[PDB]
Amino acid sequence: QKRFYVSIDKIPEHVINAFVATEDRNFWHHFGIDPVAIVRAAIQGGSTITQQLAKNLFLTRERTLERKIKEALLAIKIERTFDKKKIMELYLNQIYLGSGAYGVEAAAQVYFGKHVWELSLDEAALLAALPKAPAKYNPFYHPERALQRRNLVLKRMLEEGYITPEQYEEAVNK
Amino acid sequence: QKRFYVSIDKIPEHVINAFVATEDRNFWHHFGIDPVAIVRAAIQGGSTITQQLAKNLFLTRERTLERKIKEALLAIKIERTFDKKKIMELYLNQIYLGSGAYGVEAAAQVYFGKHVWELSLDEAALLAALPKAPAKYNPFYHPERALQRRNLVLKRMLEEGYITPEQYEEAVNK
Ligand SMILES: CC(=O)N[C@H]1[C@H](O[C@H]2[C@H](O)[C@@H](NC(C)=O)[C@H](O[C@H]3[C@@H](OP(=O)(O)OC[C@@H](OC/C=C(/C)CCC=C(C)C)C(=O)O)O[C@H](C(N)=O)[C@@](C)(O)[C@@H]3OC(N)=O)O[C@@H]2CO[C@@H]2O[C@H](CO)[C@@H](O)[C@H](O)[C@H]2O)O[C@H](C)[C@@H](O[C@@H]2O[C@H](C(N)=O)[C@H](O)[C@H](O)[C@H]2O)[C@@H]1O
Ligand SMILES: CC(=O)N[C@H]1[C@H](O[C@H]2[C@H](O)[C@@H](NC(C)=O)[C@H](O[C@H]3[C@@H](OP(=O)(O)OC[C@@H](OC/C=C(/C)CCC=C(C)C)C(=O)O)O[C@H](C(N)=O)[C@@](C)(O)[C@@H]3OC(N)=O)O[C@@H]2CO[C@@H]2O[C@H](CO)[C@@H](O)[C@H](O)[C@H]2O)O[C@H](C)[C@@H](O[C@@H]2O[C@H](C(N)=O)[C@H](O)[C@H](O)[C@H]2O)[C@@H]1O
Repeated sequence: QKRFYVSIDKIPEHVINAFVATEDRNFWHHFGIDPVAIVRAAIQGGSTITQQLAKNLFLTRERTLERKIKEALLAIKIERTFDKKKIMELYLNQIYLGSGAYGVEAAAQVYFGKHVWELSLDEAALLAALPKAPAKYNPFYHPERALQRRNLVLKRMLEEGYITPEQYEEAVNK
Repeated sequence: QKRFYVSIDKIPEHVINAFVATEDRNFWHHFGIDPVAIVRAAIQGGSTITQQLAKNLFLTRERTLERKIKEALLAIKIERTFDKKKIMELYLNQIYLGSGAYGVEAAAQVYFGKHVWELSLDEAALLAALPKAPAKYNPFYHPERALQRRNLVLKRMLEEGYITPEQYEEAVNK
């Protein structure tokens, strides 16, 4: 699994943008933790990309308040150590996307039989829909809600200004 | 400080080899933790490069048995997530090397006024001597033991087969 790394410079804007719009809209500006996100979400998760990266660096996967804090501290240090593009790179190569695919390149091959850099806008959006719950939104056997969440990602991209109305209309119909 | 990243492919073999020979000779083969190293060292530290990377990912810097273990668990997971060349890359860009220099490129500029890829064998060895204690072996004000430890690094490189006898003799005299 730990074989399929791809540098950020070879990952299309649509893929990077789809993940940002869906999981952490303020990714490029916060310091590893986002209060405005937590509050507005306290009303929907509030964890940043950095926090997810940190969470997946642990060996055992428990969800106690105790380690949520440890994950937040780790996230802040990482943010102090590596830049945004690097954190995004590590994250996009480690993320479990279902069907035994860890990372965007492996996911691209498993779900579309191609390299991440050959992905279309609608294909990029499908990958960004999986992190929430890979097995729950897996196209290979829950194509109904996979398509629904994909269109929801495209909607988030449209709202954030990452794609045009024209592009949106074409993608949701693919 | 978090501004001066350089990909592994632009870091000279001598630099990578100098760090491996000095800090973790079996780096390329272990799984994040090295028993043979710990035992043989129990007789000299026994922590791997991966463990040092993990140690520096924490925010606060305490040295209790409690977190040494947490660092070992983190190291094992990292090893499962990213490959050797990537772990080496992250490590060589994060390592504090004294005089406010974090990473090999920043160190190269501060100590030699040049890019890491323009470093000679004797210059690479000096950087590998700092991690043990940057302020204790700093050339800028403890050139005596900096030179001593540099020559000790070159000796380790010679022993590991990373440099030739000819190269060794030339470097220790620089
Ligand atoms: C169902 C599914 O899709 N599972 C796969 C999983 O998919 C993960 C998926 O990998 C994981 N994503 C990342 C990036 O880590 C995802 O996280 C979500 C999940 O996170 P999590 O459960 O860790 O709780 C975190 C929460 O702290 C909460 C704690 C607090 C103390 C609150 C904090 C307080 C505040 C005020 C903030 C928080 O504040 O965010 O919920 C968040 C939330 N509610 O806000 C979330 C929506 O923001 C979050 O999404 C992201 N992107 O971070 O959760 C899903 C599944 O959650 C499942 O929820 C079920 C009931 O709700 C539980 O029973 C499950 O145990 C739990 O896993 O990814 C794993 C890597 C897979 O593991 C593999 O499974 C394979 C297989 N069979 O498919 C093989 O067995 C293989 O060997 C094995 O390694 C799993 O099979
Ligand atoms: C003296 C010096 O050079 N200090 C700078 C430091 O330099 C670090 C340096 O950054 C650090 N290297 C890395 C990669 O993290 C270095 O680690 C060594 C050190 O590690 P550590 O103290 O964390 O103990 C780890 C130990 O767990 C031990 C625990 C157990 C429970 C045992 C486990 C049991 C087993 C059976 C294994 C183990 O098993 O390895 O000793 C190891 C050992 N004895 O085996 C070692 C030789 O293997 C190890 O070397 C490496 N490469 O991992 O230690 C030196 C200094 O150690 C100092 O030792 C003194 C007395 O011996 C203590 O009083 C000091 O507190 C301690 O730091 O790096 C920091 C980043 C600098 O911080 C900056 O300072 C600046 C400044 N003023 O210069 C500014 O203030 C700035 O704002 C601030 O951020 C520091 O200024």
